[PDB]
Amino acid sequence: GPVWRKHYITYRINNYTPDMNREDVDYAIRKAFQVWSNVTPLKFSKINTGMADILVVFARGAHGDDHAFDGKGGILAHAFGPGSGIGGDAHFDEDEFWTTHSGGTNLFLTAVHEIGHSLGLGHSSDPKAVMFPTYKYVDINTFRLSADDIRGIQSLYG
Ligand SMILES: [Ca+2]
Ligand SMILES: [Ca+2]
Ligand SMILES: [Ca+2]
Ligand SMILES: [Zn+2]
Ligand SMILES: [Zn+2]
Repeated sequence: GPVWRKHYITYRINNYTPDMNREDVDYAIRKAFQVWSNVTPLKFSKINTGMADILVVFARGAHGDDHAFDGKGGILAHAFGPGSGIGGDAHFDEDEFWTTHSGGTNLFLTAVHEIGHSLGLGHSSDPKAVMFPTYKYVDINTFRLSADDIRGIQSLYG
């Protein structure tokens, strides 16, 4: 599968969910990128204008790709693997209620998973792994990447 062939990667937050404080969206997304830069040679920088590698979008229903959202529940988000244009982009379903905590759907935890896809990871069959296909809340303040996820990403980078 495709991988980024460079170490400096940019992201841009296209728009913000009204579910959360602006600064909390920024922080959740920043921390999610950090999870992966911790275990690879990758560096992530937020840009406010122009073409980023990874565009972060909040949208509902049909939103201009082959991955229409399905209302509250079900599919929470999706992302494209490394590549030009839409490649790398991560989309979050606005019909979910995004939060900083255990209520609603945790943005940070969801973003860690989707960014995994943005970097070229597939799914894991291990329920402990963040790349498990289905969402589950774990304490965000003590979150640690599982051994399986580390193995997965280190097969692609570093
Ligand atoms: Ca949904
Ligand atoms: Ca892109
Ligand atoms: Ca929402
Ligand atoms: Zn989409
Ligand atoms: Zn997934």
